[PDB]
Amino acid sequence: ADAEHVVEARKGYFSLVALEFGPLAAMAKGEMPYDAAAAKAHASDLVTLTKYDPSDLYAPGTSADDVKGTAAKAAIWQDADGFQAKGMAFFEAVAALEPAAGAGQKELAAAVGKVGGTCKSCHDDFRVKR
Amino acid sequence: ADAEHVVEARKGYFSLVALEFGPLAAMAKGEMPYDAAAAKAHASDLVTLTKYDPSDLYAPGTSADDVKGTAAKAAIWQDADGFQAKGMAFFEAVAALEPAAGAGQKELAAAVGKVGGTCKSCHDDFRVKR
Ligand code: HEC
Ligand code: HEC
Repeated sequence: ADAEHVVEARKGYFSLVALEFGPLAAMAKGEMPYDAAAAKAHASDLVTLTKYDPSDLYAPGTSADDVKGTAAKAAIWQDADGFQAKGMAFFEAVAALEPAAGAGQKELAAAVGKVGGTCKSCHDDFRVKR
Repeated sequence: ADAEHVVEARKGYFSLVALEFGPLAAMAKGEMPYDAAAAKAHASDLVTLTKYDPSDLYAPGTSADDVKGTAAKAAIWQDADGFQAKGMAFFEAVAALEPAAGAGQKELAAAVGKVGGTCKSCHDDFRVKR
């Protein structure tokens, strides 16, 4: 598709991830009361998102070196193996997030912490900083 | 969280739907060669998107009457029954595209036609003509 379109989709993808992770983080932090049903609901939605195959999102020539409006580093394409590894770590942390969701604030907080680490670890090597 | 993030995720969700439907429509139009594997791949991602529960995308007070940058009509919330109806029509049509996607160009075109009808049916009633 056109580069602009791929970029819009890629950012949209992370917008959804952020939308569903947001209330889990809020609850882990104590900003928002713990609600096990709400927690499980967001958690399961996040699992669906990780099931989606994001290949089309990473069309060659759509890095920050190529088009504006994106924060995806060229590194993503030069290190396909490091990228799938950070993706896999995320997918696994999210899987663990499900059972934890309904077992208490302290457990959800622990699980959320692991997921959060995966967000950052990816950003660190593959997202431009500003 | 705030309207602006709900708005970006909703638009993001449709950007992904469009990204995956795009190659299916081009193949059906004869604008790109029929490739059964690729068709199957895009179809299956579309199925995964229809599984994502979109409830959080439709937070009250996020229609075009409320915030700028959205094309979602207040009608979505006024006619929740009819909206759900349009959504299911889309869900079902997408479910029928999967097996057809790799059965041939004519089969794929017919099925993509059905899906296409659902996109526009929902847009006619619930999306601002912008
Ligand atoms: C790598 C495999 C990543 C994982 C795991 C996470 N994110 Fe990330 N993200 C990644 C990239 C390459 C980008 C840039 C996208 C672009 O093209 O610019 C992002 C971006 C985001 C953003 C910004 C979205 C926007 O509107 O522009 C958010 C809010 C975001 N990411 C959040 C996020 C969270 C909450 C994660 C864990 C639950 C997470 N990401 C993981 C790469 C990767
Ligand atoms: C209702 C049940 C819909 C279905 C079925 C389809 N779409 Fe739609 N779409 C709908 C709404 C309410 C909106 C507005 C969202 C907003 O908040 O503005 C949209 C928007 C789009 C867009 C624009 C996305 C953007 O970046 O702003 C596209 C490209 C789009 N929709 C495509 C699309 C396709 C290809 C569909 C069928 C396969 C389809 N949509 C179905 C509502 C509904």
